[PDB]
Amino acid sequence: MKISVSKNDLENALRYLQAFLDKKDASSIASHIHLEVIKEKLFLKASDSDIGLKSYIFTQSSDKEGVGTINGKKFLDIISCLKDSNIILETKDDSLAIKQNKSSFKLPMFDADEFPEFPVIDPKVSIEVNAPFLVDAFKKIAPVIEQTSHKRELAGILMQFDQKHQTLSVVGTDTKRLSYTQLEKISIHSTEEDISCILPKRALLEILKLFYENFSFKSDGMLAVIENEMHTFFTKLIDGNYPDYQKILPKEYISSFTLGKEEFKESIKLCSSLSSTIKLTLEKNNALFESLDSEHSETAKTSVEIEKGLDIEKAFHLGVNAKFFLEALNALGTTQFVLRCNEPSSPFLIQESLDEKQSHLNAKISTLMMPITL
Amino acid sequence: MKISVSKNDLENALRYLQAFLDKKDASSIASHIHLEVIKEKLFLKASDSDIGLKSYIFTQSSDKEGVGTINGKKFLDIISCLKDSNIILETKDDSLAIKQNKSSFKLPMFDADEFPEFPVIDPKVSIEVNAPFLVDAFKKIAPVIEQTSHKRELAGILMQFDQKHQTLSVVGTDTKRLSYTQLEKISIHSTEEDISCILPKRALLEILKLFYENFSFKSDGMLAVIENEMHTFFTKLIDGNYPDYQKILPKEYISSFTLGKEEFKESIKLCSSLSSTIKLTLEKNNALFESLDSEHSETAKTSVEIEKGLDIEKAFHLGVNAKFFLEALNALGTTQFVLRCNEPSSPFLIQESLDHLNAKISTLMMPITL
Ligand SMILES: O=C(O)c1cc(-c2ccc(F)cc2F)ccc1O
Ligand SMILES: O=C(O)c1cc(-c2ccc(F)cc2F)ccc1O
Repeated sequence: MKISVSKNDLENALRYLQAFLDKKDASSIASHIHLEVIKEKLFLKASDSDIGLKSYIFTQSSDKEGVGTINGKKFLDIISCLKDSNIILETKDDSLAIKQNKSSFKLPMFDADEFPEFPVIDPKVSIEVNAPFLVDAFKKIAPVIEQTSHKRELAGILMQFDQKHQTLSVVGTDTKRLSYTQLEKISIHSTEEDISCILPKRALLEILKLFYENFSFKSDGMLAVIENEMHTFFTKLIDGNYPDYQKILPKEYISSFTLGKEEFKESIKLCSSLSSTIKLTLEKNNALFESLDSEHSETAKTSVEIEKGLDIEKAFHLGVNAKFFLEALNALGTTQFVLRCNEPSSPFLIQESLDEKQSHLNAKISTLMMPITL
Repeated sequence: MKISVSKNDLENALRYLQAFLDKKDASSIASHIHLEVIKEKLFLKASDSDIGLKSYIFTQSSDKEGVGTINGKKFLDIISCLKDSNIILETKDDSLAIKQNKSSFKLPMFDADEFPEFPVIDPKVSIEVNAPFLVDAFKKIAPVIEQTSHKRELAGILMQFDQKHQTLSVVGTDTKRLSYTQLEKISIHSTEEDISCILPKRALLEILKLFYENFSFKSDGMLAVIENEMHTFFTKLIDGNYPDYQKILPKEYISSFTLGKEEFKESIKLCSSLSSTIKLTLEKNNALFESLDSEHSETAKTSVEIEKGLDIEKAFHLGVNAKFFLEALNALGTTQFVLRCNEPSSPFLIQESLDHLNAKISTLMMPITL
C-alpha cells in the first residue's frame, strides 16, 4: 500500500469512524480501522455484527494498492497534529508509515482478514431521501426513546412504510409520551405493501451525525443500510412488533387550545426549578403554572395572558411532567401550539399550529402524553 | 427584609457565589447564601470557615433592612429563568419570597445566626495591586500546583514578601517542575522585613475568576483577604514552611539555547500523540523531536530548522516530559525561549528571551533519563 491524501479529507473521515471503535484495548483489532486502496480511493471501515461504517476519500496520488489496518484513535490524534497539506501513507510489512514534510510516524498493522465482512443485503424496501424531513423527524423524536425500555421494540425508532399510500410514518415512545409523524408522498419501492423497520437508539444517534439529505435507506427486514456519496452505514434492526400507535391515539378531542410556545416554555422552565411536575390551569384569558411535586415549603408560580380567548366555560386543570412537556414543545417548528384534551386524567396531545397543512422540507411531530393526577 | 433589585445585577452576583457553596446537601446551611439589606445595598455572602465571598448590589427605591438565607443553587436557577426587569425579594417569617410581576416564589430560609461570621483581620502584610502582574503570575503558575498534593504546603501557591527590597516572589511546584517569578518594585507594607503566605489551589482558582487589577491583598499570617470595589474574598492559608526554592535553582548552566516557542510547542504536541515523554536532539542548525516512552513499534518524529546556529560541537540529547515542557512554554510571553542545561540527567530551566504589566515566569524541570 502507498498513497497520498488530503489531510482535511482524512481527518474528517477519521472523526466519524471513532464511534464504531472499541478504543480502550489498543491491542485488540476492535480498536483498529480496516484500510483498503482500490483504484483512486482509500476506503476506511470500522464495524462489527450489529453496527458499522464504511467511508472513502479520493487519493491525490496512488502508487500501491492493497489492504491494511491501523489503531483508529492514534491515527486521528496524529493527523489532527499535522498541517493542511497532503499526507503520504505507506506500508512497510505490517506497519503503516505516515509522512508529512519533516514529520514521520510508524504505527503497527494487524491481520486484515481478522476484520469482519461488511454486510450486503437484498432489499425488501428502499427509498431515496432528497430532503431533510426524515433526519428532522429522527432528531425531534429521539429524546423520547429509552434504550433501556422494557418492551424490546420501544428501545428503537419505528419506520413504518405504506407503499400503497406512499407514507413513511416515524414513531417513538417510552410509554409516557409517544411522538409521531406521517411523511407524505414518499417514493417507496417495496415488495410488500406494509413493512416495518425498528432502528436501535444507538444507531439512530449515529445516523444524526452522518446524514442529512441525499442518501438512500434500504432494508431486508433484518439490517438497515444507509448510503450517501461518502458513507455506507448499517445497523441491525430490533426484531418484533412495534405496537399500533394509531389505536393508542384518542379518536376525538373535547377541547383544542391554541397557545404560545415560547411563553409556555419559559413558564414551565421557570416552575421546574423546584419540581419535575407542574399544575397547569387554563382559564379564558390566562394560563397559570405552579410547581406541584416540590418539597413542602417550596412554591413557584407564574401566569401568562392569553389575548385570543380560549373556549373555557370554567377552568381546565392539568398535571404535566415538566421535562416531557418541554421536549414536546421543543419538537415543534411553529410559534404557537395546539393542546388537545379530553379529561384531566386521560392522554393529551401537543402539536403544531396548522398541522394539517402540507410541508416539504421539515417533519411535523405530534406528541401524545399521559398527564399527572391532580 | 425587603428590596427591589436589578435582575442582571442579581444574576451576575449569584453566579460568582456558586463556587463558594456546598450544593450537594441542600439541608445544610453550607448550601445557602446569606442575604442582608442595609441602606441602599443588598449584601450576599457564601462561605464556610475555610473560604468565602461577600458581594453586593444596589437598589434605587425604598427598602426594609434585615437578614435571611436561601439555597444558592435554587436561587440562581430561579433568577436565570426570569425576565430582564426588577425583582422584589422579601422575608416572610422563615421563608424568602421572590416576586417579578406575575411570577412569585417562596423558599425556606435557615437561621441566619448559624451563618459563619465573615472574618476581619489585623493585617501583618498589605499590598495595593493596580496592574495585572499578580493574577498573570497566578494564572501562569497554577497548572504546576496539584491540589491533591500529599505534601500539604505544596498544595498551594507561595507568596514571599520582601518588605526591605519591595519584591514579591510567587512560586509553585509539584517536585518535578518548579515555576517562579520575582515581581519588582511593589509597594509592600508589612510589620516584618520578610513574610510568606501560601494560598490553597482552590482559592487561587477562585481569585482568577474574581480579580484582575485594582484590588488590595491583606493577611495576618492565617487568612488572606482580597478586596476590590465589588467583592471581599477570603481564604485560609496553608500552615507550614514552603521549601527554600532558591537553594534548588542551579547557579550556573553549561549551555544556553535561544529557540522558537511555537515551533517547539507544535513539535512536542505532535510527538506527544504517541507518548508522554520526548527525546529532544539539539544540533547546530536543527532540533529533532522523537517519541520516547511510546509503545513497541509506535514512533512519532519531526524536526525544525534553526537558522541562527546553536553553540554546540556534538549534538545535545535531552529527555523531557512533553506536558510539563508545553506548560512551561505556555507560561512565556515571548516568541522565543531560552533553554538552559547542564548534563542530560540534571535539572534544566526554561525562561523568556531577554529576562510593568506582565510577570515573567521561569520554570525549572527534572529531565527524563535517555
Ligand atoms: O404499553 C403501553 O403501556 C404503551 C403506552 C403508550 C402511551 C399511552 C398513552 C400516552 F398518553 C402516551 C403513551 F406513550 C404508548 C405505547 C405503549 O406501548
Ligand atoms: O520535594 C522535593 O524534592 C522538591 C523538588 C523540587 C524540584 C527540584 C528540581 C526540579 F528540576 C524541579 C523541581 F520541582 C522542587 C520542590 C521540592 O519540594
